[PDB]
Amino acid sequence: SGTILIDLSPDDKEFQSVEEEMQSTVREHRDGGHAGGIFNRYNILKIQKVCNKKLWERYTHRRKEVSEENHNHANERMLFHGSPFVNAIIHKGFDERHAYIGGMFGAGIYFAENSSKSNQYVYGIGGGTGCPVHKDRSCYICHRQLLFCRVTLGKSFLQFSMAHSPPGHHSVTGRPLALAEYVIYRGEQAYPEYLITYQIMRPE
Ligand SMILES: CCOc1ccc(-c2nnc([C@H]3C[C@H](NC(=O)c4ccc5ncccc5n4)C3)n2-c2ccccc2F)nc1
Ligand SMILES: [Zn+2]
Repeated sequence: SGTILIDLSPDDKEFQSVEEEMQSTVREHRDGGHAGGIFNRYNILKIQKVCNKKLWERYTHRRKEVSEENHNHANERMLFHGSPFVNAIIHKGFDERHAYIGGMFGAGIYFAENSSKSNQYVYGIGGGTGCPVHKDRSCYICHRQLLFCRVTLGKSFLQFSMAHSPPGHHSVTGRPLALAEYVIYRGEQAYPEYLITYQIMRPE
């Protein structure tokens, strides 16, 4: 793998920018923290810029194609991604071939504009078994990782609660509190720009 991490200084505005987006986009969930745990804030341990030429070229190339298919606009968004496969993703890239076939929006790659949403998917679907060490979805000890990714949404189909994008579309926007999820069915419509290492913070 030709993938490379840049540790960002916490005084670095680029860090603070992602730091802020992460903290500010937290919300009260339907769950009551059953999936991602109980917290109002994160402990932000490490933000690393992911650098990989093969993956950057794969993305921009697709981004161009999509623009041409969508009135010369990529419809590019910074979105959080949670999943068990973050360590794989930063090396091999996002890969649709590992999508969960029984998602509410079919076999795609789910993003969110709310850190606290993506957080839910970190230890699997609906938080899964929780952390590997304590089997606790609300673990304040075990360090978690999210991705803050450049995502090419293109022309996004609006759905509510499938295998590819609907015809003439590049992404799906859902809203099942209604919060926004986003789905792609092609790994190269997303680049994982920042690797965020963090804990959820116990409130009091
Ligand atoms: C309420 C149900 O809601 C959701 C929300 C999000 C997702 C989701 N979104 N993305 C994923 C992951 C599959 C995709 N995986 C990769 O890009 C990838 C890339 C390289 C890999 N290499 C080795 C092994 C696995 C690898 N996986 C990201 N997943 C995902 C897929 C399978 C299991 C868990 C997941 F979160 N699925 C369902
Ligand atoms: Zn734990």
